[PDB]
Amino acid sequence: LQRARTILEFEKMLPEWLRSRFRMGELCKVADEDFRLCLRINEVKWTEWKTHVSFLNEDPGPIR
Amino acid sequence: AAKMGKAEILKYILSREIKEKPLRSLSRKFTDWAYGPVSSSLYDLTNVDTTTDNSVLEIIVYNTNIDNRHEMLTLEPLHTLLHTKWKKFAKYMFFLSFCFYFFYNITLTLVSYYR
Amino acid sequence: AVLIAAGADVNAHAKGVFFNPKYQHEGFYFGETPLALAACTNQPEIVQLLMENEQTDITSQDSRGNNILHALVTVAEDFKTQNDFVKRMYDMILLRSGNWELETMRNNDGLTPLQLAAKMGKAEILKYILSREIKEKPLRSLSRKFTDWAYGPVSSSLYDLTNVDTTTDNSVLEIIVYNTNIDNRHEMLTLEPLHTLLHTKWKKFAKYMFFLSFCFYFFYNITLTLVSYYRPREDEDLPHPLALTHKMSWLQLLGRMFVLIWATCISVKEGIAIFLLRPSDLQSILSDAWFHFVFFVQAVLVILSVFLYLFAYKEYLACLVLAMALGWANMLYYTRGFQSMGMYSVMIQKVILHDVLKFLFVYILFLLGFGVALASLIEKCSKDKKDCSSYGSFSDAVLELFKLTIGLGDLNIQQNSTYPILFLFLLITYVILTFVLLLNMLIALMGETVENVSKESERIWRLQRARTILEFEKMLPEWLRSRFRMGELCKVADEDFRLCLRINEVKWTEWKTHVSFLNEDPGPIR
Amino acid sequence: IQKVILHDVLKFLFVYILFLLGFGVALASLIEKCSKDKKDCSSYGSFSDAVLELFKLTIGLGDLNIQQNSTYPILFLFLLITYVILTFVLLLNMLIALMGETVENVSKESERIWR
Ligand SMILES: CCCCCCCC/C=C/CCCCCCCC(=O)O[C@@H](COC(=O)CCCCCCCCCCCCCCC)COP(=O)([O-])OCC[N+](C)(C)C
Ligand SMILES: CCCCCCCC/C=C/CCCCCCCC(=O)O[C@@H](COC(=O)CCCCCCCCCCCCCCC)COP(=O)([O-])OCC[N+](C)(C)C
Ligand SMILES: CCCCCCCC/C=C/CCCCCCCC(=O)O[C@@H](COC(=O)CCCCCCCCCCCCCCC)COP(=O)([O-])OCC[N+](C)(C)C
Ligand SMILES: CCCCCCCC/C=C/CCCCCCCC(=O)O[C@@H](COC(=O)CCCCCCCCCCCCCCC)COP(=O)([O-])OCC[N+](C)(C)C
Ligand SMILES: CCCCCCCC/C=C/CCCCCCCC(=O)O[C@@H](COC(=O)CCCCCCCCCCCCCCC)COP(=O)([O-])OCC[N+](C)(C)C
Ligand SMILES: CCCCCCCC/C=C\CCCCCCCC(=O)O[C@@H](COC(=O)CCCCCCCCCCCCCCC)COP(=O)([O-])OCC[N+](C)(C)C
Ligand SMILES: CCCCCCCC/C=C\CCCCCCCC(=O)O[C@@H](COC(=O)CCCCCCCCCCCCCCC)COP(=O)([O-])OCC[N+](C)(C)C
Ligand SMILES: CCCCCCCC/C=C\CCCCCCCC(=O)O[C@@H](COC(=O)CCCCCCCCCCCCCCC)COP(=O)([O-])OCC[N+](C)(C)C
Ligand SMILES: CCCCCCCC/C=C\CCCCCCCC(=O)O[C@@H](COC(=O)CCCCCCCCCCCCCCC)COP(=O)([O-])OCC[N+](C)(C)C
Ligand SMILES: CCCCCCCC/C=C\CCCCCCCC(=O)O[C@@H](COC(=O)CCCCCCCCCCCCCCC)COP(=O)([O-])OCC[N+](C)(C)C
Ligand SMILES: CCCCCCCC/C=C\CCCCCCCC(=O)O[C@@H](COC(=O)CCCCCCCCCCCCCCC)COP(=O)([O-])OCC[N+](C)(C)C
Ligand SMILES: CCCCCCCC/C=C\CCCCCCCC(=O)O[C@@H](COC(=O)CCCCCCCCCCCCCCC)COP(=O)([O-])OCC[N+](C)(C)C
Repeated sequence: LQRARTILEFEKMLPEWLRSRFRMGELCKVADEDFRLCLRINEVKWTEWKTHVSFLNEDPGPIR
Repeated sequence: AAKMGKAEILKYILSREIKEKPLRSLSRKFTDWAYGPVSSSLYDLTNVDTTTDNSVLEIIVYNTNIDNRHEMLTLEPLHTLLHTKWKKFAKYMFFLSFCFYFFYNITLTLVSYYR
Repeated sequence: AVLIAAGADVNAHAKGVFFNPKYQHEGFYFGETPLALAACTNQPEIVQLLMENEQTDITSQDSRGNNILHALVTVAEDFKTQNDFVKRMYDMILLRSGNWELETMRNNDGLTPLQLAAKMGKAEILKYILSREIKEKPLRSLSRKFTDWAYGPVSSSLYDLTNVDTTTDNSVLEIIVYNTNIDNRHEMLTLEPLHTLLHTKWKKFAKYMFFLSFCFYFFYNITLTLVSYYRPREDEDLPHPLALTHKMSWLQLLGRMFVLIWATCISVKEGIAIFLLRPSDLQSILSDAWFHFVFFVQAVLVILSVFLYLFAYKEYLACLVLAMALGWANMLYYTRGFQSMGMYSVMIQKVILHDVLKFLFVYILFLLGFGVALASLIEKCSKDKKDCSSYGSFSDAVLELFKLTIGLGDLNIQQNSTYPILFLFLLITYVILTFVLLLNMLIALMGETVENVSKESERIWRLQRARTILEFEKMLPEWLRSRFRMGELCKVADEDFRLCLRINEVKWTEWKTHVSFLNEDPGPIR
Repeated sequence: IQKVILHDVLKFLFVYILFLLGFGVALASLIEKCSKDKKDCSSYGSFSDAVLELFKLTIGLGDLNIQQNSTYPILFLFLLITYVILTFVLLLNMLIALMGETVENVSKESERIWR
């Protein structure tokens, strides 16, 4: 909690053309005509098995 | 929910996923790809990142009325978001603040001892 | 079942980048075959449906050289994050094959599935393999545990020592001890064919070679102390005893030539062991090879004290005194021979890393911070013409604050200060920050470190003694090594001899009728 | 009292005598002959005097004088500060922490041993 205050103080200090360069996430087409600028987190789960419905990409690799 | 400090409702909203097909636009968590145990996912950063004003990350950090403000930064779209800010631009601005202030106390000690 | 009966290939490999990644968060490595996918994803019905088909090649090897049994060892995890099915899939496939062909293949690194489980550090699979027992009569040759005789509660058993003892190269006992990448290397030496095997090596030849190393090194520090304390204290009496400076037929000349012979035999021997073991981790040298550097430094300073004496530089006392002080602090290595004094040296090594180094960083900040602010306040000492104050310089005000912490000397506040009240305010604030706060918080923080590592200090000690035993075993020649061999040949099955080890035990809670033994007569033979 | 002497005091007194006699020779072997001042130039002249001056520094009696008759005045300070860290900071504070374990175990049994 003490280090999180120090990070947000330095982010209000730097100018605008630095702030656009240091931006997180990328635009992802989520649904029909919707773009929401999401963040990506990977994980591994072993205990619960199921058949996979409701995904976005069929090809599971990293694109390019 | 961030201003009053409600932990269990804020955990539900920030990672909400609807599997049922006609109502999938209401989610904030989306499975990008999955193959066996390994899977990937996307977390929506629309009104939680600090790009706008009165963001959810800003309300939790600068809040003095609540007491569990340190248990609310372990939530999964907020823990990774503070780690990425430190790795790109905040661990270098913090090191430059240490060198300008350590050089400041040397040049104040030496001009007061070799007076 | 529809696709296999229609004529699909059941041997196709997936050789892609996604199916064989470079980082573990980008893909999923499973063994590249459709037999290995159905077993690594907990599907017992499709595995049984694939092995009955006569086209399924069950001994295939993928691009890494792995087979079906190497792939199950790679994707195994603990009990907490994965239930048990890797251990149950390892048993189903082996009992269906029915021979030793899968257990003895070698991949491109040159490792069997038994050796690979020790290299990567998989605890639950290695416990299953080293004590595996099949009661069913036609498949009893696949076991590594055999019941020799049993009568009531008392029974005996044999553990196979084929590829786990150190008779061959890259043994399972050698991989566990010399492994630095894993972290649970001290929980893997409590397994039942490995715990008894390290106890037998200590009882026959390792507790006597360890005692002879203590007597040759304790006699070495006596004959270095006495030749450096009873030195001739005259520059006109120039010849030192070492290096044989003057041939005078001096009585007790064997004492100061024993130093030169034994100091080079350490610096050559310890130079090799640093050359072979090449680490990059800072954590590795403070946990495995600390006592190889400090025996090498102590032997260099004795040799370097000889060349600077024959060149007559009057610097040799600064290298002999650093050899006596370092030499008697190295005697704390020989405490691992005892359980009581061995666990006590583990707790010293944890307190210095976790509690002392944090204390010594904050204390030097306060001692040098208040040392300038008291030395910059004292006026020039010429009005009393001699010795008006003890805080005249920075190098004197630091010394007077070091003596106030340990409690020596006297406290005089009538200095030559121009501000006598401000001098008391900075001196009392130093006493509160160090005598009250820091030196009492150090005792409270050591109460946490002791309370955590006391549940682990025994198993860290047995890992340290297991390294010492395997170093003495590589040193003795071949005709000693055949005499000190463990176990005996036991006819296990039809034309099979495996050189097993015997362990007795008593079990009361589970009763059964005894089938599948080796000897009918339960006594010790002869 | 009978449990602390067996488990904690005898282990402390074995490591402490190793350091007190180990650094006692290395400080007594560094002091030059005391004839140039003709009387009482140093207190570390012999092995039996350098041991006594290190015993008095642990319990906290007397005074600390570093202007001895040493030929190497910086090496004399390096071996004297290293003795203070190993005994005053490390060993005498680890003894109090290890007695906290022995008391916490035998206090559940000290009544039945008494009867
Ligand atoms: C004795 C005097 C000479 C010492 C050698 C030379 C000194 C340099 C030191 C070198 C060794 C440093 C530690 C070695 C191993 C690293 C990890 C570790 O265990 O450290 C631990 C604490 O350690 C600290 O917090 C040290 C911080 C202060 C360092 C400077 C003070 C030294 C005293 C000299 C005065 C000022 C010196 C001025 C320079 C600034 C990390 O905490 P942990 O989480 O509990 O450990 C878990 C292990 N893990 C992190 C790997 C997971
Ligand atoms: C386990 C421990 C291992 C490591 C311990 C190793 C060191 C431990 C021990 C250290 C003892 C050091 C004191 C003696 C040094 C010799 C004198 C000297 O060089 O001072 C000179 C410069 O000094 C100045 O003129 C002013 C000082 C400015 C810098 C100090 C600021 C403190 C910041 C600190 C915060 C950063 C550190 C944070 C923590 C890292 C002046 O000398 P003098 O006063 O003119 O003396 C003349 C003597 N005479 C009068 C008789 C002729
Ligand atoms: C006070 C001064 C005079 C003392 C008498 C003469 C001295 C000789 C000593 C004799 C008595 C020894 C112990 C008596 C009972 C044995 C078991 C025991 O409890 O010891 C315990 C610790 O004990 C140690 O670790 C001692 C190790 C250092 C001994 C030398 C230092 C003595 C100080 C003199 C300076 C150097 C002397 C130079 C000689 C080298 C064993 O640890 P434990 O597991 O917690 O105990 C469980 C009991 N059990 C093991 C049976 C299961
Ligand atoms: C609870 C405790 C019970 C047990 C405690 C019992 C003992 C505790 C107390 C002990 C006090 C001992 C000091 C006084 C002894 C008398 C002097 C003497 O004999 O020294 C002689 C030999 O000494 C030498 O010449 C060099 C020493 C070599 C051996 C020491 C190496 C240290 C290794 C140690 C590591 C191994 C041990 C590890 C741990 C066991 C020389 O004497 P001197 O210097 O010429 O003196 C002249 C005096 N005069 C100048 C005034 C005339
Ligand atoms: C509770 C306390 C604990 C903390 C203590 C911390 C230490 C604090 C120390 C406080 C007192 C030291 C300063 C006093 C000044 C003396 C005067 C002097 O000669 O200055 C000298 C200082 O030279 C040095 O720097 C000292 C050398 C040792 C440095 C620290 C030891 C390293 C420990 C690592 C071992 C780790 C062991 C591993 C264990 C894990 C320089 O000489 P000068 O500049 O020319 O001065 C002129 C004087 N004259 C005219 C007479 C020549
Ligand atoms: C890749 C990303 C890195 C780029 C990002 C940097 C771009 C930024 C551009 C502009 C930012 C605005 C600058 C404000 C200036 C005010 C000064 C001041 O008061 O102290 C400030 C200095 O701490 C800093 O702000 C350091 C950041 C860089 C300073 C300016 C660049 C000079 C570089 C020169 C090159 C030198 C050599 C270079 C060697 C190669 C902050 O003080 P504080 O400590 O925060 O306050 C006290 C703490 N408290 C909050 C608890 C009270
Ligand atoms: C029943 C079973 C017993 C038989 C087995 C013995 C046969 C063995 C035959 C040959 C082994 C090879 C000898 C190597 C010599 C090198 C010397 C050296 O450097 O130090 C070595 C001495 O430690 C030993 O190796 C002791 C073993 C016996 C030494 C030789 C026999 C002399 C006996 C004379 C009779 C005397 C009087 C006899 C009284 C009756 C090892 O040094 P270290 O301490 O290991 O290294 C430092 C620790 N470190 C690893 C952390 C860095
Ligand atoms: C190269 C310089 C070394 C000298 C120290 C310099 C101080 C600064 C440097 C490094 C900082 C010291 C931190 C120690 C980190 C390891 C802890 C440890 O070893 O614990 C040990 C306790 O024995 C001791 O180490 C306590 C005694 C302190 C060192 C002796 C000082 C000698 C006098 C100084 C004058 C001579 C000057 C010499 C030339 C400068 C036992 O722990 P362990 O459980 O056995 O762990 C080892 C694991 N292993 C067995 C598998 C290997
Ligand atoms: C002593 C202190 C005095 C002061 C010192 C000052 C410095 C002090 C520094 C550190 C203090 C620590 C002291 C160092 C002790 C090291 C020795 C050791 O490890 O003992 C061990 C063995 O050792 C024996 O007891 C062997 C038997 C002795 C007779 C050997 C005859 C010669 C070999 C014949 C040559 C053949 C032919 C030769 C030609 C080739 C103890 O073993 P154990 O615990 O009883 O075993 C129980 C096993 N258990 C643990 C599983 C339950
Ligand atoms: C009054 C006793 C004083 C010491 C006797 C000294 C002379 C004796 C001469 C011959 C007797 C040989 C048989 C003794 C075997 C055990 C000794 C013992 O009980 O010490 C105990 C404490 O001691 C230590 O751990 C500190 C090390 C120094 C003292 C031990 C020396 C014995 C080594 C023998 C050869 C070196 C000969 C050196 C020549 C000078 C040992 O602890 P432990 O109980 O074994 O812990 C493991 C056992 N456990 C699993 C059951 C827990
Ligand atoms: C957030 C907004 C902030 C805005 C304002 C920021 C600016 C800051 C403003 C003012 C700064 C403070 C005063 C500095 C200037 C005067 C210094 C001075 O004269 O020394 C005085 C002492 O000095 C002290 O009393 C110690 C200073 C610390 C303050 C004590 C509070 C701690 C409470 C702890 C409770 C204990 C309290 C009592 C402790 C003593 C007196 O010294 P003297 O020697 O007698 O005078 C010389 C005359 N003679 C030579 C003839 C004798
Ligand atoms: C793995 C591969 C290894 C290979 C290499 C192995 C070989 C080893 C190589 C070299 C060994 C070290 C040097 C010995 C030879 C010179 C001795 C000497 O001159 O004394 C020097 C001090 O001596 C020291 O500084 C203390 C020695 C310990 C090293 C400090 C590191 C601890 C870090 C703790 C941080 C604090 C560091 C600062 C602590 C002071 C200076 O003494 P002097 O009195 O000023 O000189 C006389 C002049 N006068 C009389 C006019 C004054």
